Amino acid sequence: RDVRREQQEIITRQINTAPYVQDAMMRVVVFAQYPSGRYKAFDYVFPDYLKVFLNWRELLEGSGRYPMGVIVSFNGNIDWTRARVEATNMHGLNNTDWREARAWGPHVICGNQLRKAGHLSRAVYVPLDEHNTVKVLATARQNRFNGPQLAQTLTNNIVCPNVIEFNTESDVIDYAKMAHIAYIDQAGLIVASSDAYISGDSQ
Amino acid sequence: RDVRREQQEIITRQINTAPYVQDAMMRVVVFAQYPSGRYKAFDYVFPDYLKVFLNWRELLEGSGRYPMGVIVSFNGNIDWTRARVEATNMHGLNNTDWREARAWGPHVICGNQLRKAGHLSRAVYVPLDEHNTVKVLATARQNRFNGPQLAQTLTNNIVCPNVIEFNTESDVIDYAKMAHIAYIDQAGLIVASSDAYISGDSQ
Amino acid sequence: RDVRREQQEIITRQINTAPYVQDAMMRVVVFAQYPSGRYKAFDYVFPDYLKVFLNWRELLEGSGRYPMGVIVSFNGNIDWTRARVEATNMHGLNNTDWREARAWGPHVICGNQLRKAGHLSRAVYVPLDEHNTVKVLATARQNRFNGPQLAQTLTNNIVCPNVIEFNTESDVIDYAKMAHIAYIDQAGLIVASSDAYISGDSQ
Repeated sequence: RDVRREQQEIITRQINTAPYVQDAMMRVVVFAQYPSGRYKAFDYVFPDYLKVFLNWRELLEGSGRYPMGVIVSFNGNIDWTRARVEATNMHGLNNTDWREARAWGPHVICGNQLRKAGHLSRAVYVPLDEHNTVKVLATARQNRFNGPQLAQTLTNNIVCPNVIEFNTESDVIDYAKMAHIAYIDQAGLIVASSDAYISGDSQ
Repeated sequence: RDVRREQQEIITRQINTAPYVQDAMMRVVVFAQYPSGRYKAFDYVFPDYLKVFLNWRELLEGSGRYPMGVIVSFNGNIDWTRARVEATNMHGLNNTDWREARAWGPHVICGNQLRKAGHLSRAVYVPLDEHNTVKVLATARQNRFNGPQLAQTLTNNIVCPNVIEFNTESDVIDYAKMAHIAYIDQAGLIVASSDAYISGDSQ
Repeated sequence: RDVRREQQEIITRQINTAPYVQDAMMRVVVFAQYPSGRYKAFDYVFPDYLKVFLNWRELLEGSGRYPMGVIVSFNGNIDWTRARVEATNMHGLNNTDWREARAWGPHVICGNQLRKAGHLSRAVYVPLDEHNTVKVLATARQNRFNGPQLAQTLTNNIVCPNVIEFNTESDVIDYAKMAHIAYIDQAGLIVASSDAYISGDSQ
């Protein structure tokens, strides 16, 4: 009877389900917070996998200040059992002595450290101190990494980075809402999500 | 009898055939055209595959102007059935809503949209508007992407980018001729090619 | 009896052996030497493989001078049979004519051209002239590149680059000693190494 409603329901479902298709895009954003109240975002869209290393100079604010921390926003059909973040030293090392450092540290940020912001999204806050660097790994949920599919995955995976400067958190927040990505505001509230709702937050 | 001629013929053939050897170099160039009449070239040489994303700030002219469009020049033993280009939005997305965007769009630039500039070369003009971004994919013609060869291909593939600024199209044109790469001049003529001719354009 | 000594011996061994674990970090550094007496270092840490192309503008000193040459320092569980360096032209080509250029040149720098600086380290000096570019390849000693392991290797390999400016060679030298990496001083002496010694250079 109410096919107008049914169609809108299917559209909502479609939006929530499209990211699970094999060549769907994923979106990871690293929001850097500065004492000034300003933010800088490193926004990555990618279809298969993302490996990020933000060096200490990239993390600096225009004024030259280092960030208090980052909000790392994971969005899409990401394998949550392998999604991870760690704050390394100025050299990108998780042990001061490189001879005993590894690809990832024994206390890498993962598991339930990533907060649920919807079925499509996780977010985590990571405090930083001076000269810290940031590493992020996100991979598509399995396999495109097996045997013959690995070839297409390698050549198909074009990571598209953007760096965005925000004057205030309000700008970050509205950016996140309109980009449909998880964000955690300064009070710790989840104020943006990838999940589409047919009536918004009506309940 | 005329072995001097035969040898020159073999040299011509060798030049035209060398790019088809498995570890041969390929060359893709993105020529950005600005209203000023100036051009900027993103010149990539690579042995196996190339994935390019040019962000909106990279595409800007020194003055700060955005390009009218790009000429994408494909050269070498490229798989023409998979070679492609697309103009994405400022975020590198082919759908404004990332949740319904994909690795490549439903109308990606490919097939006979790429103009033949010789057996070794294709070229295509792509008009751009403000904040557009550019994505290019080029892969070596099959397999180096199969099973055990994929390992060497991954580690062997060092993409060597150069960014070159030109004052006038004449500079672009002579650059393309001497670099043996396809280029399409402002009148739409193919004025450069990778194909070697023993007597030049003598017919 | 002397378990204090034994433990220190095991610690020394552990430091020397840790880099051979499958997810251990490797470290490659390209030290650029300028006529000014200043140096610039491109310092890479990575777990699986490293592909480097330093373009001519990256190689320039702040003043705008080109380097006299580079010291390439290889450290870790590197496959010394495949480790290599070459100085290409401004375009990253090992043949002026790209149609006859290849992934690596017929006289690529490898084998015993790399000087032994310990069981963990090799180093080589490479003179450069204006507009030369530099290519480096280093891979973990086998296999993580075979079949099903290639997937993890691809996603696990986050290369962490740092660019460091030094005022004098003395600064470079002490940097190399404290970073436990091979370096060859201006007299040609090996003055730094990754190898840990329980009593230092006491013999």
